[PDB]
Amino acid sequence: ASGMVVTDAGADQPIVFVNRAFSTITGYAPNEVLGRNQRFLQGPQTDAATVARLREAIAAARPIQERILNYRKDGQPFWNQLSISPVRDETGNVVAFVGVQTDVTAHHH
Amino acid sequence: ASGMVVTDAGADQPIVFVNRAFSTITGYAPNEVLGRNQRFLQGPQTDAATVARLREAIAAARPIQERILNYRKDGQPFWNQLSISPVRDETGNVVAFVGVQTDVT
Ligand SMILES: Cc1cc2nc3c(=O)[nH]c(=O)nc-3n(C[C@H](O)[C@H](O)[C@H](O)COP(=O)(O)O)c2cc1C
Ligand SMILES: Cc1cc2nc3c(=O)[nH]c(=O)nc-3n(C[C@H](O)[C@H](O)[C@H](O)COP(=O)(O)O)c2cc1C
Repeated sequence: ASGMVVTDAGADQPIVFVNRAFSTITGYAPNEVLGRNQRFLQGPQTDAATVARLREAIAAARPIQERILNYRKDGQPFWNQLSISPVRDETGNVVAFVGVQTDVTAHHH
Repeated sequence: ASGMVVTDAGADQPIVFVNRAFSTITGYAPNEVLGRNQRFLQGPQTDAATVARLREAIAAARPIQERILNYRKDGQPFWNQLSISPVRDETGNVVAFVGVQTDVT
Protein backbone atom coordinates (compact mmCIF):
# COMPACT_ATOMS: atom_id res chain seq x y z
CA ALA A 1 0.00 0.00 0.00
CA SER A 2 1.35 3.44 -0.84
CA GLY A 3 1.35 6.38 1.53
CA MET A 4 -0.58 9.49 0.60
CA VAL A 5 -0.24 12.98 2.11
CA VAL A 6 -2.05 16.27 1.49
CA THR A 7 -0.34 19.52 2.33
CA ASP A 8 -1.40 23.10 2.23
CA ALA A 9 -0.27 25.00 -0.85
CA GLY A 10 1.16 28.00 0.99
CA ALA A 11 3.83 28.93 3.54
CA ASP A 12 6.08 25.84 3.64
CA GLN A 13 3.38 23.27 2.86
CA PRO A 14 2.24 21.94 6.27
CA ILE A 15 0.69 18.45 6.24
CA VAL A 16 -3.11 18.47 6.58
CA PHE A 17 -3.87 14.76 5.94
CA VAL A 18 -2.09 11.41 5.78
CA ASN A 19 -3.47 7.95 5.04
CA ARG A 20 -2.84 4.79 7.07
CA ALA A 21 -0.09 3.45 4.74
CA PHE A 22 1.87 6.65 5.46
CA SER A 23 2.04 5.61 9.15
CA THR A 24 2.96 2.03 8.17
CA ILE A 25 5.81 3.19 5.93
CA THR A 26 7.16 6.05 8.04
CA GLY A 27 6.48 4.92 11.59
CA TYR A 28 4.75 8.23 12.41
CA ALA A 29 1.19 8.58 13.66
CA PRO A 30 -0.98 11.16 11.79
CA ASN A 31 -1.12 13.51 14.76
CA GLU A 32 2.71 13.51 15.08
CA VAL A 33 3.06 14.96 11.56
CA LEU A 34 0.05 17.27 11.08
CA GLY A 35 1.16 20.90 10.66
CA ARG A 36 4.76 19.94 9.71
CA ASN A 37 6.71 20.13 6.46
CA GLN A 38 7.52 16.61 5.14
CA ARG A 39 11.29 17.32 5.15
CA PHE A 40 11.49 15.67 8.61
CA LEU A 41 11.66 12.39 6.60
CA GLN A 42 15.14 13.39 5.33
CA GLY A 43 18.48 12.85 6.95
CA PRO A 44 22.24 12.91 6.38
CA GLN A 45 22.37 10.37 3.52
CA THR A 46 19.51 12.05 1.63
CA ASP A 47 20.78 13.33 -1.77
CA ALA A 48 20.94 17.15 -1.60
CA ALA A 49 20.49 17.52 -5.37
CA THR A 50 17.23 15.52 -5.15
CA VAL A 51 16.04 17.77 -2.32
CA ALA A 52 16.91 20.81 -4.45
CA ARG A 53 14.84 19.47 -7.37
CA LEU A 54 11.88 18.97 -4.98
CA ARG A 55 12.33 22.49 -3.57
CA GLU A 56 12.26 24.13 -7.02
CA ALA A 57 9.30 22.06 -8.28
CA ILE A 58 7.15 22.79 -5.23
CA ALA A 59 7.96 26.51 -5.37
CA ALA A 60 6.79 26.55 -9.05
CA ALA A 61 3.81 24.24 -8.29
CA ARG A 62 5.02 21.69 -10.84
CA PRO A 63 4.56 17.88 -10.50
CA ILE A 64 7.71 15.95 -9.66
CA GLN A 65 8.73 12.34 -9.06
CA GLU A 66 11.95 11.31 -7.26
CA ARG A 67 13.46 8.29 -5.56
CA ILE A 68 14.70 9.76 -2.29
CA LEU A 69 16.29 8.31 0.80
CA ASN A 70 14.14 8.89 3.86
CA TYR A 71 14.05 7.80 7.47
CA ARG A 72 11.40 6.28 9.67
CA LYS A 73 10.55 7.86 13.01
CA ASP A 74 12.96 5.36 14.69
CA GLY A 75 15.80 6.32 12.28
CA GLN A 76 15.52 3.32 9.96
CA PRO A 77 16.32 4.32 6.35
CA PHE A 78 14.03 3.50 3.45
CA TRP A 79 13.99 4.43 -0.22
CA ASN A 80 10.88 6.44 -1.03
CA GLN A 81 9.51 6.49 -4.56
CA LEU A 82 7.81 9.89 -4.18
CA SER A 83 5.28 11.53 -6.54
CA ILE A 84 4.04 15.10 -5.81
CA SER A 85 1.24 16.81 -7.73
CA PRO A 86 -0.39 20.27 -7.27
CA VAL A 87 -4.15 20.27 -6.93
CA ARG A 88 -5.64 23.15 -8.96
CA ASP A 89 -9.10 24.58 -9.36
CA GLU A 90 -10.43 25.33 -12.84
CA THR A 91 -9.08 28.91 -12.76
CA GLY A 92 -5.59 27.43 -12.05
CA ASN A 93 -5.29 28.38 -8.32
CA VAL A 94 -3.24 25.77 -6.38
CA VAL A 95 -5.50 24.52 -3.55
CA ALA A 96 -3.08 21.94 -2.10
CA PHE A 97 -0.34 19.45 -2.91
CA VAL A 98 -0.77 15.67 -2.91
CA GLY A 99 2.15 13.32 -2.30
CA VAL A 100 2.38 9.57 -2.83
CA GLN A 101 5.10 7.51 -1.12
CA THR A 102 6.10 3.95 -1.97
CA ASP A 103 8.74 2.10 0.04
CA VAL A 104 10.90 0.52 -2.68
CA THR A 105 13.68 -0.69 -0.35
CA ALA A 106 14.62 -4.37 -0.46
CA HIS A 107 14.55 -4.58 3.35
CA HIS A 108 14.75 -8.37 3.82
CA HIS A 109 16.30 -9.98 0.67
CA ALA B 1 -11.63 29.76 -2.33
CA SER B 2 -12.39 26.35 -3.79
CA GLY B 3 -13.40 23.37 -1.74
CA MET B 4 -11.29 20.24 -1.83
CA VAL B 5 -12.23 16.71 -0.74
CA VAL B 6 -10.21 13.48 -0.63
CA THR B 7 -11.95 10.10 -0.68
CA ASP B 8 -10.72 6.53 -0.55
CA ALA B 9 -10.51 4.78 -3.93
CA GLY B 10 -12.73 1.78 -3.13
CA ALA B 11 -15.75 0.88 -0.95
CA ASP B 12 -18.01 3.62 -2.37
CA GLN B 13 -15.39 6.38 -1.91
CA PRO B 14 -15.90 7.63 1.69
CA ILE B 15 -14.61 11.11 2.50
CA VAL B 16 -11.38 11.12 4.46
CA PHE B 17 -10.47 14.81 4.27
CA VAL B 18 -12.06 18.20 3.51
CA ASN B 19 -10.54 21.66 3.54
CA ARG B 20 -11.97 24.86 5.12
CA ALA B 21 -13.63 26.19 1.93
CA PHE B 22 -15.58 22.91 1.61
CA SER B 23 -17.38 23.89 4.82
CA THR B 24 -17.82 27.51 3.67
CA ILE B 25 -19.45 26.34 0.43
CA THR B 26 -21.55 23.43 1.70
CA GLY B 27 -22.39 24.37 5.31
CA TYR B 28 -21.20 20.98 6.65
CA ALA B 29 -18.45 20.58 9.18
CA PRO B 30 -15.72 17.94 8.64
CA ASN B 31 -17.13 15.67 11.36
CA GLU B 32 -20.55 15.62 9.64
CA VAL B 33 -19.16 14.30 6.32
CA LEU B 34 -16.13 12.05 7.04
CA GLY B 35 -16.87 8.46 6.07
CA ARG B 36 -19.79 9.37 3.76
CA ASN B 37 -20.04 9.35 -0.04
CA GLN B 38 -20.14 12.86 -1.52
CA ARG B 39 -23.54 12.18 -3.17
CA PHE B 40 -25.29 13.57 -0.04
CA LEU B 41 -24.73 17.00 -1.66
CA GLN B 42 -27.21 16.11 -4.43
CA GLY B 43 -30.96 16.68 -4.21
CA PRO B 44 -34.25 16.81 -6.12
CA GLN B 45 -33.17 18.97 -9.13
CA THR B 46 -29.69 17.37 -9.56
CA ASP B 47 -29.32 16.26 -13.22
CA ALA B 48 -29.38 12.44 -13.41
CA ALA B 49 -27.27 12.30 -16.59
CA THR B 50 -24.54 14.35 -14.90
CA VAL B 51 -24.55 11.95 -11.96
CA ALA B 52 -24.22 8.99 -14.33
CA ARG B 53 -21.23 10.63 -16.08
CA LEU B 54 -19.56 11.00 -12.67
CA ARG B 55 -20.45 7.41 -11.75
CA GLU B 56 -18.80 6.10 -14.91
CA ALA B 57 -15.68 8.28 -14.57
CA ILE B 58 -15.12 7.19 -10.97
CA ALA B 59 -15.58 3.49 -11.87
CA ALA B 60 -12.90 3.94 -14.60
CA ALA B 61 -10.70 6.30 -12.53
CA ARG B 62 -10.96 8.88 -15.34
CA PRO B 63 -10.68 12.66 -14.70
CA ILE B 64 -13.93 14.52 -15.17
CA GLN B 65 -15.37 18.01 -14.70
CA GLU B 66 -19.07 18.72 -14.31
CA ARG B 67 -21.25 21.68 -13.35
CA ILE B 68 -23.69 19.95 -10.97
CA LEU B 69 -26.55 21.24 -8.83
CA ASN B 70 -25.84 20.55 -5.17
CA TYR B 71 -27.41 21.58 -1.86
CA ARG B 72 -26.02 23.22 1.25
CA LYS B 73 -26.74 21.60 4.61
CA ASP B 74 -29.61 24.10 5.06
CA GLY B 75 -31.14 22.89 1.73
CA GLN B 76 -30.18 25.93 -0.41
CA PRO B 77 -29.27 24.93 -4.04
CA PHE B 78 -25.88 25.95 -5.41
CA TRP B 79 -24.05 25.25 -8.68
CA ASN B 80 -20.93 23.19 -8.01
CA GLN B 81 -18.15 23.42 -10.61
CA LEU B 82 -16.72 20.02 -9.70
CA SER B 83 -13.45 18.44 -10.89
CA ILE B 84 -12.44 14.89 -9.92
CA SER B 85 -9.01 13.33 -10.42
CA PRO B 86 -7.64 9.89 -9.37
CA VAL B 87 -4.46 9.80 -7.29
CA ARG B 88 -2.16 6.97 -8.46
CA ASP B 89 1.10 5.45 -7.35
CA GLU B 90 3.93 5.04 -9.87
CA THR B 91 2.73 1.52 -10.83
CA GLY B 92 -0.78 2.87 -11.68
CA ASN B 93 -2.79 1.74 -8.61
CA VAL B 94 -5.49 4.23 -7.59
CA VAL B 95 -4.77 5.33 -3.97
CA ALA B 96 -7.56 7.96 -3.57
CA PHE B 97 -9.71 10.48 -5.42
CA VAL B 98 -9.46 14.24 -5.15
CA GLY B 99 -12.41 16.52 -5.82
CA VAL B 100 -12.31 20.30 -6.20
CA GLN B 101 -15.54 22.29 -5.74
CA THR B 102 -16.08 25.86 -6.88
CA ASP B 103 -19.41 27.59 -6.14
CA VAL B 104 -20.27 29.20 -9.52
CA THR B 105 -23.99 29.97 -8.79
C1 LIG C 1 2.74 16.87 -0.83
C2 LIG C 1 4.20 16.78 -0.46
C3 LIG C 1 4.76 15.59 -0.04
C4 LIG C 1 6.13 15.47 0.24
N1 LIG C 1 6.60 14.23 0.62
C5 LIG C 1 7.88 14.11 0.85
C6 LIG C 1 8.41 12.85 1.27
O1 LIG C 1 7.69 11.84 1.41
N2 LIG C 1 9.75 12.79 1.53
C7 LIG C 1 10.60 13.87 1.39
O2 LIG C 1 11.83 13.70 1.60
N3 LIG C 1 10.12 15.08 1.03
C8 LIG C 1 8.83 15.19 0.76
N4 LIG C 1 8.33 16.43 0.38
C9 LIG C 1 9.32 17.51 0.18
C10 LIG C 1 9.62 18.34 1.38
O3 LIG C 1 8.43 18.69 2.10
C11 LIG C 1 10.32 19.63 0.90
O4 LIG C 1 9.38 20.34 0.04
C12 LIG C 1 11.66 19.42 0.19
O5 LIG C 1 12.60 18.89 1.11
C13 LIG C 1 12.26 20.67 -0.42
O6 LIG C 1 12.22 21.70 0.54
P1 LIG C 1 13.44 22.09 1.44
O7 LIG C 1 14.79 22.23 0.73
O8 LIG C 1 13.05 23.46 1.93
O9 LIG C 1 13.56 21.02 2.53
C14 LIG C 1 6.96 16.60 0.13
C15 LIG C 1 6.39 17.81 -0.27
C16 LIG C 1 5.05 17.94 -0.54
C17 LIG C 1 4.51 19.27 -0.98
C1 LIG D 1 -13.42 12.83 -4.72
C2 LIG D 1 -14.90 12.90 -5.07
C3 LIG D 1 -15.58 14.09 -4.91
C4 LIG D 1 -16.93 14.24 -5.26
N1 LIG D 1 -17.53 15.47 -5.04
C5 LIG D 1 -18.83 15.52 -5.37
C6 LIG D 1 -19.52 16.74 -5.19
O1 LIG D 1 -18.97 17.74 -4.74
N2 LIG D 1 -20.85 16.78 -5.54
C7 LIG D 1 -21.50 15.70 -6.13
O2 LIG D 1 -22.72 15.86 -6.43
N3 LIG D 1 -20.88 14.53 -6.29
C8 LIG D 1 -19.59 14.44 -5.98
N4 LIG D 1 -18.95 13.25 -6.16
C9 LIG D 1 -19.67 12.15 -6.84
C10 LIG D 1 -20.50 11.25 -5.93
O3 LIG D 1 -19.73 10.89 -4.83
C11 LIG D 1 -20.84 9.97 -6.72
O4 LIG D 1 -19.64 9.31 -7.20
C12 LIG D 1 -21.77 10.29 -7.90
O5 LIG D 1 -23.04 10.72 -7.42
C13 LIG D 1 -22.06 9.13 -8.83
O6 LIG D 1 -22.25 7.95 -8.09
P1 LIG D 1 -23.68 7.41 -7.67
O7 LIG D 1 -24.62 7.09 -8.87
O8 LIG D 1 -23.28 6.12 -6.99
O9 LIG D 1 -24.24 8.43 -6.74
C14 LIG D 1 -17.60 13.11 -5.80
C15 LIG D 1 -16.90 11.90 -5.94
C16 LIG D 1 -15.58 11.76 -5.57
C17 LIG D 1 -14.88 10.44 -5.78
